[PDB]
Amino acid sequence: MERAMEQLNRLTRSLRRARTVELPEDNETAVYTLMPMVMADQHRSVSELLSNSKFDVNYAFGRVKRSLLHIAANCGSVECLVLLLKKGANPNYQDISGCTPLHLAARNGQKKCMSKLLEYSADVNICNNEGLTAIHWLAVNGRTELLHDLVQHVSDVDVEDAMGQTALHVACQNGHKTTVQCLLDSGADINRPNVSGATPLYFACSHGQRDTAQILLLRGAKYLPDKNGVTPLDLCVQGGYGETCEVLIQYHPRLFQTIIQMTQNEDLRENMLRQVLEHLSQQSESQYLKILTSLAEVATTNGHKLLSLSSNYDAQMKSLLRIVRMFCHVFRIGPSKTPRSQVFKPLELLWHSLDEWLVLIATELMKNKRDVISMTANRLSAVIQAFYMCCSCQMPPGMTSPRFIEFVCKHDEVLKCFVNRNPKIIFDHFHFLLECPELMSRFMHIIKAQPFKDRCEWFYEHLHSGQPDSDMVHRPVNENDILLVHRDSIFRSSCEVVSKANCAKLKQGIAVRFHGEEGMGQGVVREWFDILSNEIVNPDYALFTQSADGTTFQPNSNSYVNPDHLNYFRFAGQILGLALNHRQLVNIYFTRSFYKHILGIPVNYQDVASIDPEYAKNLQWILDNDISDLGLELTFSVETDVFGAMEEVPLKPGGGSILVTQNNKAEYVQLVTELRMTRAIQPQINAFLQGFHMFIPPSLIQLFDEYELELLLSGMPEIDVSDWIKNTEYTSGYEREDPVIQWFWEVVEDITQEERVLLLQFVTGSSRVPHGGFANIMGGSGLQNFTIAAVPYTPNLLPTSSTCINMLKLPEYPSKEILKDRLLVALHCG
Amino acid sequence: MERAMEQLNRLTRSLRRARTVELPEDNETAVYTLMPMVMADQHRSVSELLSNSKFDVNYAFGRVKRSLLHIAANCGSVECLVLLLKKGANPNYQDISGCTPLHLAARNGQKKCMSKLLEYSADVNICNNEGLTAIHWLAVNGRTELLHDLVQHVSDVDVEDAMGQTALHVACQNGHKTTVQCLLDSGADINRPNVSGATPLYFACSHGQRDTAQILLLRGAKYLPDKNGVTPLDLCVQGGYGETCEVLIQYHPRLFQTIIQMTQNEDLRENMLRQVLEHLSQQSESQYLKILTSLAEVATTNGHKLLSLSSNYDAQMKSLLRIVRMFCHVFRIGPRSQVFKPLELLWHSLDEWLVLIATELMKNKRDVISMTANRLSAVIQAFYMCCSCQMPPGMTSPRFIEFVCKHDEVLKCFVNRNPKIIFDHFHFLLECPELMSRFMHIIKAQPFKDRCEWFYEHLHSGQPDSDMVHRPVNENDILLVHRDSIFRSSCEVVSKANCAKLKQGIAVRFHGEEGMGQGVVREWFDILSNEIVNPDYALFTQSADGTTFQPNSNSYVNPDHLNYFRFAGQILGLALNHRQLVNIYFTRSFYKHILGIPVNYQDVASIDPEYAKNLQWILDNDISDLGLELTFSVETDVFGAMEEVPLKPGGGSILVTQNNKAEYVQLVTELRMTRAIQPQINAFLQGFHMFIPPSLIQLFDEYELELLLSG
Repeated sequence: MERAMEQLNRLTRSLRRARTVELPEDNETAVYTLMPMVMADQHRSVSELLSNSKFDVNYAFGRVKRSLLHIAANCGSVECLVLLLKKGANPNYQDISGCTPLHLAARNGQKKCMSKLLEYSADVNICNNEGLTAIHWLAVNGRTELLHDLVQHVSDVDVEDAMGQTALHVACQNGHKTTVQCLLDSGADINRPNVSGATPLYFACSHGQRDTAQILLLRGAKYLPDKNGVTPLDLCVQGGYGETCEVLIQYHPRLFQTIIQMTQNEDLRENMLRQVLEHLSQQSESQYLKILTSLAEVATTNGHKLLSLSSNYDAQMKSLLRIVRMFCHVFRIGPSKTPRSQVFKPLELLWHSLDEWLVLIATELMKNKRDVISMTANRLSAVIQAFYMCCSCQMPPGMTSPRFIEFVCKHDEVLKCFVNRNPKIIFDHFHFLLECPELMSRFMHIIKAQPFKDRCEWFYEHLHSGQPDSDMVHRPVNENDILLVHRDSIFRSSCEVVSKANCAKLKQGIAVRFHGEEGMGQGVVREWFDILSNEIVNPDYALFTQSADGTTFQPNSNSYVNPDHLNYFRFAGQILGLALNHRQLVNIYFTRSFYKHILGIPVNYQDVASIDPEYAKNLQWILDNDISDLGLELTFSVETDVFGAMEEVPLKPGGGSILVTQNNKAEYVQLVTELRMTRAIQPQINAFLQGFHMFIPPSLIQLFDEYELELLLSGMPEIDVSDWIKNTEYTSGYEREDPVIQWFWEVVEDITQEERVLLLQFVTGSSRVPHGGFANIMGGSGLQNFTIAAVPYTPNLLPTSSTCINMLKLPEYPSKEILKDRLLVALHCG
Repeated sequence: MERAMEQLNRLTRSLRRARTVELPEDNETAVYTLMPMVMADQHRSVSELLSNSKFDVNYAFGRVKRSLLHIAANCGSVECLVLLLKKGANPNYQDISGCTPLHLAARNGQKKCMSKLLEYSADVNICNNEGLTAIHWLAVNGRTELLHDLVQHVSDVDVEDAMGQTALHVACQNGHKTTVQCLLDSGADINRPNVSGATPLYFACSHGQRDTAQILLLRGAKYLPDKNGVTPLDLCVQGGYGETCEVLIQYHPRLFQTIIQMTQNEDLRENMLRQVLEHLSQQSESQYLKILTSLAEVATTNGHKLLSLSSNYDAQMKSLLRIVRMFCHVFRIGPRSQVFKPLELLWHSLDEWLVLIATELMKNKRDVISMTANRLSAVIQAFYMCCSCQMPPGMTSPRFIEFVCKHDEVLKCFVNRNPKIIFDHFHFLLECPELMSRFMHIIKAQPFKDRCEWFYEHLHSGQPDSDMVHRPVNENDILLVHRDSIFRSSCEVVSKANCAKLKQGIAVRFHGEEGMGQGVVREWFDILSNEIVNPDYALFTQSADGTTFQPNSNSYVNPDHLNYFRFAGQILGLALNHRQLVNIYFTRSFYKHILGIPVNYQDVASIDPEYAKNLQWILDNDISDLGLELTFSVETDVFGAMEEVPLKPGGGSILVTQNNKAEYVQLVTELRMTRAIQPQINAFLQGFHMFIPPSLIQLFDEYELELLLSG
């Protein structure tokens, strides 16, 4: 009967069990209606479809040109592909890249899908566009069980892809233990080379698969390099895998003597070759001592090479610097007692070579003294440099080695020759000198033999050296870098933010923002320094007080009233250090005493005269004439009143009744002045210097003078000598027509700008510059310009000045040249 | 040499005592050399030096031309004060700023310094250039003991400075209760007026010191405004001090009424007024209902005039919405319901004949009408919060539903005139399912271009600190994603992020590059859309046409599918939030699911036309046309397993309803289209509607949302 009944029951079974009626024969529409029942492996639906269909099962569709079987492999379905294959499906179909349905099933790791798919006469040698066959895809995810049955149906396990890598190479790259074992026992070559002639271990060490390599070596792997001749261990240290090196070194003990001799190479990173031999050193104490031992003769034989002055040195000293820096570091990290002395026996032969090397050179040079000298000095200086680091590693840091100090002293004169030749060597080769104040003082006079502004850029270079990315430009200003302060309590607010901040980031960059202000810039920080300069001179905080000079300041003795005075002192030191770090000037001038305290050199009688000239005048008399014949009451002790309380201060414990004579009056004067200057401010200056030292190391700043340090803080103000002369009064013995002042005014004119400020510091100590000219100079809060007094001339008599009244006493001289040298040595004696 | 023996003795004793005795005749040298002893209070040393000196103790020095007596007073020394004053120092000397040593002693709060200065006949009325005496500094420092000692020697306790302040006012400014107690005990004026009319109560309300106000009211203070008529209560309410208000409530029983009847002012903030009201609400339950009663007549008398008269539109309804929103807030902050019932009747009765008025509009229906509707809409809108105050939230009471449904025609007429009246006055329809849908089709008649612009305006509305004009790129807002694993990295960073951070701004960065800009965001959303459409992640599948995609059915095809489905909703919500098009393209049934309306058979035809073709054919026929076979139970196959579902719950159908196929076809389509993808739809929508609430997003149909997202 007509198809009305036939379509009625087909739609009846459609509404009853989601059954089909008919399938269109057009390829693109037929396939694009048959995903959903294959999504869940609906075997009942697809079985009914095969009953009534004329659609080929080998169709290409989509951007990848997959077949129906590829959906089954991807989805993990099993029943649909069984009936799809029964329809006549080809399991050797390929996608755009040649993807066999075996590969897609392998991509998802479907054990069941590949089992029946292979059972239907599927070729196993089909490869993708990149040459990856079936087993290559299984090696990416490393399913060993699916490898086991597949390789049983695969003729050759050494099939190479387009890149030339077998299944073993990629399996070793992924570091799967069971997969590489299964491939090797299936008949694969353990030492199969690639297109680049690389053993499978070449890729193993590149990725640092320690356990995979260990089986390969234990199974009979052969140590061979690549076609370029580079050993796998060379890439293994260049891969940074210490554990893989440990396996190689124990399997091949000859590599131990081989790894230590490539340390001379420079291409490999120093910090990355650090990790490889630290790991072997810490494996055991026996390995710890031999690695320290092995590097000892390596340094010994490398040092012998440096004794050949005719050979190249730039690469040699870098290798010597590399080894010795690493040599002491391994000793510092410690083993995994007496073995420290045991390893010193490999070290003692190193010293015996080193001490012998220089003494024959040093004796040769001193005989010559009694430019090839320049290069020879540089070479041994690195030896002298290497002479220190392994000296400093003998004991924990904190002191200089006495054995180092003894031997340096006995050749100090020879060492004094090298610093005489080139002052630039004291920083990089004599960096240890900064750690030894005792030797620093002896070489201080040599360093001061060149009072140049070159030292200014030296100090900035030394401070910025060793800091990563040490550039003061193009630094992003992050939110965390910005410090918020409030102008109502700017002095206290600035203390809080810097206390909670990080020193390293503040040294690298500066970012301070005032509350309620959005306009940011470097000028704001400059104004922040300026207002801070005006805050420290404000007596409200009671931290600094005006001197008798009237323009300089000294620490306040009664600063203990403020509870946070110590916190303010360290805060002041921190901000001044940051200003010096970032090359920011300060418009505040301080007394000579403050600069002497922070520099560390002791003060003298002239310092007392800067604040109390009357008392120093009495002290000047006592130090000139004899005191034993006078029979005064000098008993090395004084009775004083401090803070309204009576106190007796004996200058010597138990020596408070010993009469002071001419011989011992030098220390009597020094002690009483030191006690009066420093006792009332000793904790205050100690808190200030440590606050300044948290950002400026004491060793680096020690190379300056009191006048040099003030000049850096005060910048380089201009001096108009012609204007200064024309508006300066002249009285007190010397007339305006007296040639002596003309000589003095000519001397200040013809000297260098560096000498001009030095003369100004010597006569007054202040770098003041009035607005609009040099008229209207304030002396002791009163109107007073610079004046010169007249005194009789005696041999070895130098002029002296008092800044309180801007007066200087100048001995009578008959010529300008006599006046100049007397003034020049006076500047040198400042 | 000159006086050898005399100078030798001087030399030895000077060094033995560690300091010099003789002092040079230079004034500048003399003052600086004397500093190290004056701050040290070395009375014996300065006495010895002064006996051997011929200087003047009244010499002026320093920036302010201060004296030696000034330095000692600044450091707090006492004994050195006596020696200087006994040697001829003038205690009444003042600096260039008018500062006498009395002020410095007052500044340092030294009892010994001021007592000895008074003993040496020092004037107590000395003032600086600003006309401020030492009493001002003592009051600032809060030295009650020093004030009592000084006031015993001060004739005029009520002295006024340049500003007109007195010790009573300045102490109140500092908030010292002990100082004002001594001043009040001294007999000073309690209602002293300032040049602007300020009183001690004027500063009491400005600072809101509860203890000081209580003491001031205890002593018998008077209530009066200033010269400008500013009531002291105005400063107290503008200072937000509920503690002082409650104290003044006890003293003045009329204060609570006055502040409540002054609530209609517009100069004071919204949350600022709520703070004082709740402070005086939680003091006691009797006061809690008392103020609730008091605000009840204010609300009903404010709506009574809005019922009757017409005035400035913005001024009137804003005042009503101002008071009613705070009236319900204080109730929500906290037998309470029973006492609220009569308070309900004050505005419910007022609303009752508003219902009578709205009934007259239907009689009128069966432009001054528009303006009456605006006033009526606001009070009807305000009546919702009144009904919301009757019960806990989360539900819509049938009371206003009954009133609105019976009076919907005039509401429909004005909504047609002004569709935007729904957004503000009918903002309450977002929680009433019965009323959103009935007004849903009415607002659908508006053009799409007008509707979308309104939606964007209210998408960004109601968000505090919502700035869309060059928001700074914060460190936290920066999201780092790797190019190779952009899908995984973006999901991870979004999981650890917050909705509020990405709601306003957005920042995307990649490793090895510093790419930033709107294009980076556009390509980030584009690459995510391209990675989700194709089945590479096995999360979406192609449709019949091949250019459209639908979600994968089986759950856990991808292990992290639930995370991605939530993640997909998150990113698409952000794309809509920032108002840019996306290249995503889903099926029509996909938009039906995200909207809410049931999926028709046409969407089913988009996957398998033959299955829907049979369903639509039988829908147009009878039960058994041409001998058709029908069943009341259906069967579906999942994962090769055979399962049966008897259509309607409780068993198969037993009676013929709507050709016995209408609802049956609807049931089989819905069950087949959503039961297999129900859990994944919920995960997607949850991530999508958390950025845009469903009420504010369901106002568009499928076609309107498609155009705005795709373009």
